[PDB]
Amino acid sequence: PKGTIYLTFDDGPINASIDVINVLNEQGVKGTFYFNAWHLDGIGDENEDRALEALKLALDTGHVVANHSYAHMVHNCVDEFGPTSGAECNATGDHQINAYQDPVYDASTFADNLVVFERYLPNINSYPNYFGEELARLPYTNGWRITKDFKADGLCATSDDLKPWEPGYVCDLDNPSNSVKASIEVQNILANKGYQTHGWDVDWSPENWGIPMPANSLTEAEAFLGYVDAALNSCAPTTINPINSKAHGFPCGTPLHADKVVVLTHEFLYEDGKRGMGATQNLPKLAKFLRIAKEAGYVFDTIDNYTPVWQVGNAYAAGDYVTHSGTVYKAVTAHIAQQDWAPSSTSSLWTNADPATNWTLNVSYEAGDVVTYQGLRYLVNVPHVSQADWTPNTQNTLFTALRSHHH
Ligand SMILES: CC(=O)N[C@H]1[C@H](O[C@H]2[C@H](O)[C@@H](N)[C@H](O)O[C@@H]2CO)O[C@H](CO)[C@@H](O)[C@@H]1O
Ligand code: NA
Ligand SMILES: [Zn+2]
Repeated sequence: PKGTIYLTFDDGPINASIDVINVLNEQGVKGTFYFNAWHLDGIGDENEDRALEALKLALDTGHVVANHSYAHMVHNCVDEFGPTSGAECNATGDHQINAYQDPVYDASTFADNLVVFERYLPNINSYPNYFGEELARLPYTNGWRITKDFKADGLCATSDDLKPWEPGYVCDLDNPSNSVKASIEVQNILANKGYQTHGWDVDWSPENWGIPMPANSLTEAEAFLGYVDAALNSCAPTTINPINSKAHGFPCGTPLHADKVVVLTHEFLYEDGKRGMGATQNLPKLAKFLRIAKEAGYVFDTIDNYTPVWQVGNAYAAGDYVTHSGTVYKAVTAHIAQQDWAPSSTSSLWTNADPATNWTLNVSYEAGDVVTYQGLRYLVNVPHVSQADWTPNTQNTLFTALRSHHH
């Protein structure tokens, strides 16, 4: 194969998710679904009476369910969040304005999302393809938290004033909006809870979200495969338009991203309704795209395999990344994996390479890294691999507390 496509769908579960899933299942393709549980509660202002049926269908036919927050940060679009807020915000179109405010509360709505999933589907954690606690994507934001050395933030994704498609909109990369700054902190909070977050390379979408009837203006399947081709190994998260879709700081050429294209789309574009004739026009586009992409040599996979799962018998070069029991590790030395030598907090073959910033065991720390431990921040003074006896509060040579006189 020439590469791997990760088809990802945002903002379900809604009635239209069932039609999208039915298209995928007809060709055996598995997608990753970034869900918002407010649709299960019936307050997300979509056709969503079949939301629970859509959630069950995704899980029952092998698609990966991931965490997109409870209500897509719409509490930040209105004065008081309630059952009608999704409709109120749809009437203004103001979703991107002040979309992130208090990052601790905003991050907490990812945790709320899981509480609601597990209420509506009590056996959801018996599904191996339920990744709600481990994989996330931030509303509006092409931001990434993959490894300790693979992060990116959408520095123009959300605004304090104008929508990014309005003519007077200005983004200053050196002084981002307060909403952007808050979304960066949200990324960091999730990473410390063990999430990875994934953005996207290409977006099957209207040119910009100010276009009326945005389901009517979707790229044809053949032209869209051309966009996927152009994104392969070209650092598309940094070059994508419009400016609010860019992932600034994305590490071009990073090995984990080689030969991969993450595709974003939204199931609500595949419905005949308020956004246009999306079912009539775009479900055939999606079906055709699956066929022509496979014919061109792409394979489809889900985001849980984007960072490959550690496997007995695999061959790892020094520096290769895996996940093991949901934690990211980096190989210390080239080796062939054996069943009794899995990655761990004490393994000599691996170090923990989670994108988290709390102090953690068995991390390869570099001078200048900042860790949090027992509620205090410390600078790493000298590179080392952390271990249980070298906690920051006990090692003045390795760490300097940001409140110490040694700083
Ligand atoms: C116009 C429209 O359909 N808006 C919906 C909104 O879409 C947002 C996407 O989720 C983001 N990925 C993108 O960056 O910005 C668009 C536009 O705001 O999503 C919300 C939540 O599902 C929905 O309520 C809006 O109708
Ligand atoms: Na994790
Ligand atoms: Zn979304």
